[PDB]
Amino acid sequence: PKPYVAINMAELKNEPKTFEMFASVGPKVCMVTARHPGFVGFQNHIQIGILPFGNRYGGAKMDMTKESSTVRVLQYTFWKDWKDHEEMHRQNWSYLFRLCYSCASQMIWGPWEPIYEIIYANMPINTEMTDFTAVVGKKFAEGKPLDIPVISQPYGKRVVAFAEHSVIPGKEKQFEDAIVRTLEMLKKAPGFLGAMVLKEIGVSGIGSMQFGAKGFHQVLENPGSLEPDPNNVMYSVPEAKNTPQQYIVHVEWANTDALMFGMGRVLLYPELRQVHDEVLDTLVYGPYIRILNPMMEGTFWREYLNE
Amino acid sequence: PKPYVAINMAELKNEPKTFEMFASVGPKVCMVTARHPGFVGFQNHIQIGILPFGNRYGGAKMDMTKESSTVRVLQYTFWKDWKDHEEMHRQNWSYLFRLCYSCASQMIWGPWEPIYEIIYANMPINTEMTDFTAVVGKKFAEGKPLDIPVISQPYGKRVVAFAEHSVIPGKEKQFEDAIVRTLEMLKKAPGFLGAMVLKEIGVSGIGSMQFGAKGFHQVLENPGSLEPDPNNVMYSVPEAKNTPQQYIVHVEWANTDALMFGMGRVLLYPELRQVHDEVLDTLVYGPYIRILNPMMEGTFWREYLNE
Amino acid sequence: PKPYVAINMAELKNEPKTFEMFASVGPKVCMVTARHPGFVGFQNHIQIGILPFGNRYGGAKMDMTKESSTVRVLQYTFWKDWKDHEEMHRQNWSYLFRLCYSCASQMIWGPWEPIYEIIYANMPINTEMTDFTAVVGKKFAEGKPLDIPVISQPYGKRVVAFAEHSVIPGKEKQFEDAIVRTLEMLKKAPGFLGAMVLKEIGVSGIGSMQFGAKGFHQVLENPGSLEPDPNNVMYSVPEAKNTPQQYIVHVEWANTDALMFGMGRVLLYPELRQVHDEVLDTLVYGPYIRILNPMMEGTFWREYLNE
Amino acid sequence: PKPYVAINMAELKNEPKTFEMFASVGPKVCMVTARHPGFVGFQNHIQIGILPFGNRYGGAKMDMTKESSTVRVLQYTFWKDWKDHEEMHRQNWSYLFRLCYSCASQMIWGPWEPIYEIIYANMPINTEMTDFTAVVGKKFAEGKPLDIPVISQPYGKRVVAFAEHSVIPGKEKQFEDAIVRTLEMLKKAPGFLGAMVLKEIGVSGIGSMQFGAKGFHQVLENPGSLEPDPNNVMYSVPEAKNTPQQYIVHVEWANTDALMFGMGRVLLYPELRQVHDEVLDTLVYGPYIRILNPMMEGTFWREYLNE
Ligand SMILES: [Fe+3]
Ligand SMILES: [Fe+3]
Ligand SMILES: [Fe+3]
Ligand SMILES: [Fe+3]
Repeated sequence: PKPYVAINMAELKNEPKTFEMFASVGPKVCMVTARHPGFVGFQNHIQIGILPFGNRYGGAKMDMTKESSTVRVLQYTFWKDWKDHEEMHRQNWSYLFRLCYSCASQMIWGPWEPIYEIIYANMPINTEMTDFTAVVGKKFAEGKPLDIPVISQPYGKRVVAFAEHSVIPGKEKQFEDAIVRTLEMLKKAPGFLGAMVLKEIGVSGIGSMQFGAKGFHQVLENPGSLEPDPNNVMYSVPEAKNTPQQYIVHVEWANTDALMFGMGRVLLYPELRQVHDEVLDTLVYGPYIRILNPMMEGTFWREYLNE
Repeated sequence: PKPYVAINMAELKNEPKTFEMFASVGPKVCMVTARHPGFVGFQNHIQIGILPFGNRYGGAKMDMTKESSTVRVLQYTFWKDWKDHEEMHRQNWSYLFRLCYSCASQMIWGPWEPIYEIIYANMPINTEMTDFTAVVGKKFAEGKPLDIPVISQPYGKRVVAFAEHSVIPGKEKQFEDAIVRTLEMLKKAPGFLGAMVLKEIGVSGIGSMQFGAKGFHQVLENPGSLEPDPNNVMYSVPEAKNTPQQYIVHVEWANTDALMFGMGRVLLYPELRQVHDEVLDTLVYGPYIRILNPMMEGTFWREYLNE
Repeated sequence: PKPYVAINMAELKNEPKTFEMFASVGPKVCMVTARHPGFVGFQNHIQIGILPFGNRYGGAKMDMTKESSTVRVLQYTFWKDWKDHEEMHRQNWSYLFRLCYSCASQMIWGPWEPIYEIIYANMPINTEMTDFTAVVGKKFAEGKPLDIPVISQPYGKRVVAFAEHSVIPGKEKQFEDAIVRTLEMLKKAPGFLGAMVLKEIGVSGIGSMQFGAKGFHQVLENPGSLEPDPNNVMYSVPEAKNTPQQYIVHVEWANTDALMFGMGRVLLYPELRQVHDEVLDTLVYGPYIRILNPMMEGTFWREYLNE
Repeated sequence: PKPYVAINMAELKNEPKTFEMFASVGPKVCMVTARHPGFVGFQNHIQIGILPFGNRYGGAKMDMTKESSTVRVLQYTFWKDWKDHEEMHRQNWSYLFRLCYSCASQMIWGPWEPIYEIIYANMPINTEMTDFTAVVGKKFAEGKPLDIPVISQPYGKRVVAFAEHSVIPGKEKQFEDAIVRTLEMLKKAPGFLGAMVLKEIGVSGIGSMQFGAKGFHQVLENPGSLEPDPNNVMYSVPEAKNTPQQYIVHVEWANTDALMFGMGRVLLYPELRQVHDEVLDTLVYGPYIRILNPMMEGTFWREYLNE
């Protein structure tokens, strides 16, 4: 079934020490998150660049990693029910806060953790290049050759277009209808590895370290080994939902060229351009497209998805 | 009277070519904006850093200019009526678009131009250190020594704390009441040069280059000398107003030390801390504090303000 | 169905500034071209070298990119009707001229834009290495395993042999019959990714910036933002068709070795050599074979082709 | 059928001279070992690193080859009957001792050669990337598409997780039952190339150069060309079997990322974590996971296995 998605976003210094801590602390946080039975997996990204759209963002390029002073992370965790995410944070707060806090020395902005519902998904299981023979054999054995997926390689071996949109109030239905039509056509592009549309339902105050006054002082004053009061979060997830309504259009690609020209198909192929124009007409903000590397992930989230 | 404020926000490459552009094109844009009789002035900032709040943002510091790969700009323009801003953009579109487009090669994100109403202002006219003798003389001559302001030096000779907040729906009144009480007490801190609270009323689609499909294609396809259709903006300013409600608390300081310890007075002076706690209890997001240098400005906006 | 092909040809300085231009302005031109409903896609090439034919062109090699002072581009655009190309240029002239002019500082020769009909095509859809599993699955599911194509990777991941020929007047039929027989045999060579034969039908004056006196002066005098009179083209497409008749034999290969020995099969395999000799007997000029890299492309042109 | 496994373990200096003698002497030893008809193949590994488990072993990493002063080898030989291994050593003692002894100048610890029974195996034949087409063709021809394996590339083109465990006396059955359930679920992880569980049955004294007094002196005094008395081994294989019972859980993976996250599936996927917890409850020691490169191998051992 479709899980809910929490996306933890932060910006940190782009230096070895940051990546070292990703390596020590990242796995620990994931292991703690997996204590909750509603956790169905995760997909953690580093932003490697920004789509320049010709020279609309002429200062950007798809891979800015060598020049950038910062690194942005977008950590997706997948949940049977979004409430599971909220419960997991609270039940495991002692561990999670202390692990999370340890990132402090490297932090510039964040964390900020909106929660999303998936309103459309066409996402395959991941497979390594070694797996495809057995996958093919099994699907033919089952008489289901249509269920043979593209090869979407895990652990940093493909790229993601993370396309931010906000929509004019009243035009949400038009946006949703048009974007699905667009993605249904986009799947013809070479190197297309899947797409999903995430619709924001709220924000996790606890995941964003956004407390009332009491918790704020506890965070600022923390030596690293004392929890802020997790009950001092002043708002529920839905209370923080944005209007204009925000969406992420998440599309995966074999490589950055396939991403650039593939995403470009909505601009270059007249038939698809006419359809995508209906999306553009609904926007307050966007599309702004971040190029992401899905480096660390729990690929079994797609197994839950495709049940 | 209180003007409305448009704040054009963008992120560009941090290199000499960007600053050279600022120098050529910036004055031109400012001169075009001044064609409209509702324009009452401007104050343009570059972000120099981020308040680390101890080590809450341990990777940040108040001056990151030597290390940062990007530069963020926040260009305030002040208007008798916010509709004047919208009219100015449309009446001068051929000049403004072509001037603003020229920044393309350096752009990473933006432009994004929210519009604000000022709900509280305690902001003096600017004066250079050469001016104070005459100011004092004139105020005593008029029998108004209470109207002698602090010396708030123009053109990059002071600093700004730009404090972002978003508020839980239903708590806007509590936020506004408490933040005013806070700023009324904060003005006792050494080196305090004034404060104002900006409340978002919407976003200028035209100023943010956010059009429907037609204009989007015109922007992407532009050689630099052809206007997108300014009538292709699909939303009015108020239609883009965010909920949760966004505010900027803008506070000016003699220098970054006065800023750090002065803003810190809300955390360190028990009496003020109790008051500021009432602000904290209302937040969905923030406070996140950007440190800005007001480099280029039309100081007469404060003359309009203090009429 | 078979589209018509316009091929815009130019020679430019081989330096970073040229490639930077390609990156900014290229996408813009492609997006403008896609405004016309007769546009079915594009395939843009840089020449990387020349086939030396042993030492017939002993000064050449298949990859001369490191040593060459110039770069030649051959930009294919595909059209339902060749008249669509002509209409598109005129309907979008203000954008296209200003975009294309911007390449001026780098130009040495061109542009020159002949138009071709496709008289033979055996060209597959492009696929990335990630796609083949799903392609295979779908073709078997449909009971069409014969329709499984070779893997022709898009975006610079294969090479093109661009073979120029001109034919003795009266021998066009002999050339066309023989070249088709040749290509039907050539498809047996390892790494063969497809072939088509293009027959010139004329030249686009407007695409070649070839005007009467009025437009010539407008071009030479242009500051970059004023269109030459697009009605000042003095000849129709067919009026410029060359005699001796010109053809391009366009053959795609997995890599430059497969190209060299594959194209070489017409010289080394006695059975095929005898057939290809019939082609050779008809020539005024050629074969001269340019080695091209198809870097930027709208792969959906092959979807139109293979309908 | 399932062969028995002897694993010869040693630690040597990490320098070119060591690898040079691997190259000269290794093939010779294998050729001698292959004189015995019970020999069914071999798989020789170098340890490249250690799984850090987050920062549990924070000084380790999966590839420590550039920094390590030593190299550990784990040489698996496979036998129809473990007694065949013992007979082979004795029948070929003059060759084997003199060959093995030549490694002396590089040795730091070892050799030590435990013997194992295989209690669970899910291990495919190896294939190179060139082989898969014919394997697929043959399996479909035989009507056995289920028997198409993953591509497990030989000769250092995949990696091994070598997971050491010792079990609380009395909990062997619980361990064995739970580990099999774990591995049956683990096979779903991307890049999984197979797994087996080895249960120690004893230690080869002769393979470990562990003699009584007489042989010990002969080893220490050896010029290199005189055999110690092979009849001076004072214990039989089973007499050296350890309690707590030792197991190796041997799991093969496409690459070190697939290994890290795949092995990690037992910690990150709640369903599998619950199962693997039953393994963890039985342990005296472990899991300690060595990362191995299977460099030199006789792949036909898997042909014997899968008969
Ligand atoms: Fe979270
Ligand atoms: Fe504006
Ligand atoms: Fe053209
Ligand atoms: Fe042995």
